[PDB]
Amino acid sequence: NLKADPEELFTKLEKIGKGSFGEVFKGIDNRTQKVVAIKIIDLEEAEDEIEDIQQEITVLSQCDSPYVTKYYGSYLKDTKLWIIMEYLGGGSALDLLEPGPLDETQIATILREILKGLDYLHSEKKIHRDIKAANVLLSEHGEVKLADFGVAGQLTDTQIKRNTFVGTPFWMAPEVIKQSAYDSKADIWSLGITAIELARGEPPHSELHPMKVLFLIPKNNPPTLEGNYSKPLKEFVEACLNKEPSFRPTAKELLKHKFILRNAKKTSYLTELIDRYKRWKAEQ
Ligand SMILES: COc1cc(Nc2c(C#N)cnc3cc(OCCCN4CCN(C)CC4)c(OC)cc23)c(Cl)cc1Cl
Repeated sequence: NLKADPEELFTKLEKIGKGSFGEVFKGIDNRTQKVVAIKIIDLEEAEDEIEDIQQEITVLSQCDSPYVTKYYGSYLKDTKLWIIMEYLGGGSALDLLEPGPLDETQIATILREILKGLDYLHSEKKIHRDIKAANVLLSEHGEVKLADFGVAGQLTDTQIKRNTFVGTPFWMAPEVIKQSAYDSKADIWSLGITAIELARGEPPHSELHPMKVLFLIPKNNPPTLEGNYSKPLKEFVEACLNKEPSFRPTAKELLKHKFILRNAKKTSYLTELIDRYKRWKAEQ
């Protein structure tokens, strides 16, 4: 279902990010003048990565949610692949953390929107597998969406569990590290680590080497949120960070958690965080 001739429909503007698979560019939909994000992958400097690229695009093309980065299409241009997504100008939740701490209203608001994305994803039998603040993107007006489906997985009727070692070590669930059969409950663990990350600025063990973390997480007791935080926020985290995945709540259940219900407000209030980052970055 790939398409061709991207530059007929889109204008490529300036570079805004890179991994080393390919680079991400700002761009324009010349049919609407909406701004988009364009990822270009030289299909040559990657080889093993080709199958993971194909899976990512598949997952993206099948998602239709206001809580998941909208996918425009994938375009072939000679040796290059262009992946076109909506542009989100507010930066990531991680960016928003850089100038300083969040309050519990902002934390609950962000967590609630992530939970709506996870509920959508999990209802579609998809697992994100790399939930973390850096993969939570915001519009300039504070809309919050899940991004970066580079390791997302799909459950089917013949495959009701996954086994693959993927994720970012600090955020990974213990059953994923063990490469046991796991499912969407793994995203709920990662969400718990993410809530600590939103609260503390960093996930547990963040000063350790990622490889060391891979043996610590299955053995150690689960992280808890320590410090002067509300009881419901601490219990939200604790609920998520159960070593036994069937004891973790679903995303749907967490949307009704006391911490969420008591503290989450309108996403438009998150523009304050967006302004704060812009001010912070400018004077950097
Ligand atoms: C296209 O394909 C993909 C793109 C992405 N990533 C992004 C998506 C998406 N989706 C959307 N929006 C993004 C916006 C970004 O920048 C907003 C920052 C505001 N300004 C930038 C310019 N400066 C000078 C002023 C401040 C951004 O930066 C790296 C990455 C974004 C992912 Cl994660 C996966 C795939 Cl496949």
